Amino acid sequence: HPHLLAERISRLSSSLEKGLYERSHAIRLCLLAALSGESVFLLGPPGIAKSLIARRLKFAFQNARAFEYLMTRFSTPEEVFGPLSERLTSGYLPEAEIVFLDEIWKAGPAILNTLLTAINERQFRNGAHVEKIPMRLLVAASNELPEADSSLEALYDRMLIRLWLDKVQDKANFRSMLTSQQDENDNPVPDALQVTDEEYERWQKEIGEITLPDHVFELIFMLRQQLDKLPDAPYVSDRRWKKAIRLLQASAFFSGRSAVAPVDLILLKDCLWYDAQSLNLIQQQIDVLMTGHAWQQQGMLTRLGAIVQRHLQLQQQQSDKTALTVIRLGGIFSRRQQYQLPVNVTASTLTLLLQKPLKLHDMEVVHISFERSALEQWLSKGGEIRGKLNGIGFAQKLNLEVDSAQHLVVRDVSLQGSTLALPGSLPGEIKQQLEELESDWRKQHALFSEQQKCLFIPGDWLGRIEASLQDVGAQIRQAQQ
Amino acid sequence: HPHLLAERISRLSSSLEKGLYERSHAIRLCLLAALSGESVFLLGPPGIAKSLIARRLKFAFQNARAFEYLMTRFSTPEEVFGPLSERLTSGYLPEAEIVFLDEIWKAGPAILNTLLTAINERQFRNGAHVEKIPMRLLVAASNELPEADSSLEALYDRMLIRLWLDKVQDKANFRSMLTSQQDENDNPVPDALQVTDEEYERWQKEIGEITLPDHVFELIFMLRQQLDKLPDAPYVSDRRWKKAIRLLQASAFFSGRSAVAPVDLILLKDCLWYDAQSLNLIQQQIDVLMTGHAWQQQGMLTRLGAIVQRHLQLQQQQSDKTALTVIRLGGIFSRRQQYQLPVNVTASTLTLLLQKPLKLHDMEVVHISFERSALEQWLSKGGEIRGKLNGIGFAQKLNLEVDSAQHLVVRDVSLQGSTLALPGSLPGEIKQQLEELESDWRKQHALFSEQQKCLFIPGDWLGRIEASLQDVGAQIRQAQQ
Ligand SMILES: Nc1ncnc2c1ncn2[C@@H]1O[C@H](COP(=O)(O)OP(=O)(O)O)[C@@H](O)[C@H]1O
Repeated sequence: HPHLLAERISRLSSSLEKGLYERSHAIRLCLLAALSGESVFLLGPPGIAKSLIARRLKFAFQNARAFEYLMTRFSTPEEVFGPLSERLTSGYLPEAEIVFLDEIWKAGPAILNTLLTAINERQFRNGAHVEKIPMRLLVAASNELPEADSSLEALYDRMLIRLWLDKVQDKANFRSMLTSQQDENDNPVPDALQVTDEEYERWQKEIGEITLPDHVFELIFMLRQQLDKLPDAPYVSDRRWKKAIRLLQASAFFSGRSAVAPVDLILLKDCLWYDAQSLNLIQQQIDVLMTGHAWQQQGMLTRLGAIVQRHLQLQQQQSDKTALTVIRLGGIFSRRQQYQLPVNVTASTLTLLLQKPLKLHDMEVVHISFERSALEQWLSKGGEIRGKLNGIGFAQKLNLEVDSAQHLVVRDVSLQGSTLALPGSLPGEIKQQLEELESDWRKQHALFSEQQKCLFIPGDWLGRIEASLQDVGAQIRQAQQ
Repeated sequence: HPHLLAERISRLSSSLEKGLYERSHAIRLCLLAALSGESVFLLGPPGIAKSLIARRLKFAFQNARAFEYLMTRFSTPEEVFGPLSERLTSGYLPEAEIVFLDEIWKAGPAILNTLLTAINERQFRNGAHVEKIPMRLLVAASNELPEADSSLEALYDRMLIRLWLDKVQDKANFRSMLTSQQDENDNPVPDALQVTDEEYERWQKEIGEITLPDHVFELIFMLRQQLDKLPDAPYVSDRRWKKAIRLLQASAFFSGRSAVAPVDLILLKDCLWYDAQSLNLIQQQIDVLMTGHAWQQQGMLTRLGAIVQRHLQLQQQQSDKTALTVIRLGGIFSRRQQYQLPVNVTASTLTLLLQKPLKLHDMEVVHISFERSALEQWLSKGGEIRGKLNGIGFAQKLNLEVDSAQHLVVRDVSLQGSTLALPGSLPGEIKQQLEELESDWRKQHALFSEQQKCLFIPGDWLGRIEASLQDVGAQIRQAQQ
């Protein structure tokens, strides 16, 4: 039953995207906050699809009412909630579900005071007796930012999601967007994908029952302590941490999961900043946290580097056991041609060890790697050979010659000998530590290879999380060759 | 059938012009917006007849209702849409077609909030259920301009056409305007030029079916990115780009065309600016765009350079046939002055070839161009000469001296000689590639000589487009001499 819920949500948000290109993040975040009882805020220039998203999410329900209002500097509370006779609230806000308030940073003093009571209590001071407000989604958009010392900051600190919308930049997505024929006032949502009023009241209780894994708490508490030490980092109140969990628990609820997923921390990039200065700071700390401490990205880099350094140190010590013998070949040719090892070596960019280290190019080296396509030509036609040092840099020229006992002597600027050799086919101490680190990478990759189908995750984040996991796997499989 | 539609529209706008002088540009823009479902804004001092054009476009239909209301500082929404009893909207706005609202920049906050929902959704609330509004033309005149940080900018950013009206300036037009015997309250439009209600509903669906050519999309995306890089350029929202396509597609629909024509971009000069400061900036960027990349004006300039670069490559190979003999000018001077060829060369930025190429400024060169105004000064007064390389970059300094054989030796960093030469007075490969580019100019000129009969295009723009096409054609005919 929980597995079939992720399929119904994927089909509901698909019809909402039809008509607004490059706006999937501004629609999927509003649908999750509407089904969980959270708010959302938008910011940007007027004309980047900020009022249509408030009139589009109402079609996904069966008993929703829209309310598009524009707050002015001379607005009165009697024109927002309804004029009194006790207040005629026929189709306004106390009985509505999805309301829209544009330019909220300029309303009257009594208007903002009544909006704070309808959020923490979902009630209203309608005359004498109070009544509940079935508000499911609270969206607000504007253009500029409020003052640093004013009463408008009380509502900004209470809103959870802070969406950062902007104009389009891609050229391919602007072709069909410029000449679109889809109407924005029809009903693109089918009647089979709209939830009922009974399912909404039941889902509000099962969100709080999501367990909190111990591995997830290690990432939430670490991000809180990191922002406290940075002076340029914005301050986050205790209310924001409690309201953010309800958003992450609701994301895993509609994705076929029962616990808080570690990948759900990506949505925290729109719930910590407050201005344009802290926008690039929150997205930078999360990108390092998700690619450094989430699936133990940096935790394995500091462990694999010690294994490779220990492996290369043991290979340059036991080089006297395995040498390098070059076999001859028949045929009729002037220059004495040489043939490499047959099935013993098959790689193209193999590495060659050495006994006594030398100072080549005014620097030390512990291993020299050659090219298989370039080694076969020098051993047959002759000439000069080019090879890099320490696996980095360009293929510099070396003074490599042939030995009387069929070896590879490397000469330097002091006419010193250095017989090359190939590494044998892994010590027991290195293999014991390599299998334990490789098994930990498969366990972390198994968790990511099951929760990546989350609909509430942007597409640009999958290009960096997967690239950070494949980079470690491509390096750990090279030392075991 | 589509060809006969342009003749009926030309006769409809001609009857509406009778009675108003120097107002042809305002009537043509309001007629196209009325048949496409757009809006229009006027601005001017009281007395230039701003409310007469609203009562004039209603005679072009058969079932149209007028509404002329004066918005004041104490206006109420009940006196505009209709007083409630459920609202008595008998002949007002929810059931009207062409409405007029003068001095819209002073209404109450409840009036502006109801006008925003009657444009995007074409509906209006009536207590419980709602109803559609058969609005065909939205016009509103004023006198002053709104504030920079106010709530009145929400409606201004949604309007498309921004007309700039002014008092009369011509003396001949003012004499016949005061003594005009034509009545402004009669029906000058014949019964044969009035469209029916069935033809209007069918035309609103065929406008969205106009195809968007690939060459037209290159002009819209380039103009969008050009205004973003200029700080003084006004910001254009994404809503303005989408609403502008409906205006351009409607212009080509009533002109005998089935696709979007590049000449229709001239109407964008009154749909981007917002004040008197940005009025001269929008008309300047479009004038360069319509005379640069519209009919491939500059597009053939960057392609002709590749032919000249290939032509100069073959001329420098056979430069040993015709050298460059410099004659000695008459008069006894201290330094041996030199003089170029007389009538044989008259260009200001002529090019000079060379035999053996040299590595000047760490790069190769095949032709060096010198300025005629700067060559006569260096060869007569001495000093240092400055010349660019490959026709690009800045005029760098070169080590040019005089030769004993009356030539020009170019010295470099290795003290190497190089005798310069000039191209003489056409290969088969260059002629084949030149006829392909020259044929493209005739194809672009044939398109302009067929769609210039558009009535919605002003006459002053045709004087600069033809002058820009002849400049490109006059340059391509010079290399073939
Ligand atoms: N980025 C966008 N992609 C697709 N459509 C857009 C975009 N921005 C605006 N629109 C279209 O413009 C219309 C009006 O948008 P509007 O409500 O004025 O936006 P805002 O509320 O941000 O000013 C909408 O119907 C929407 O379809």
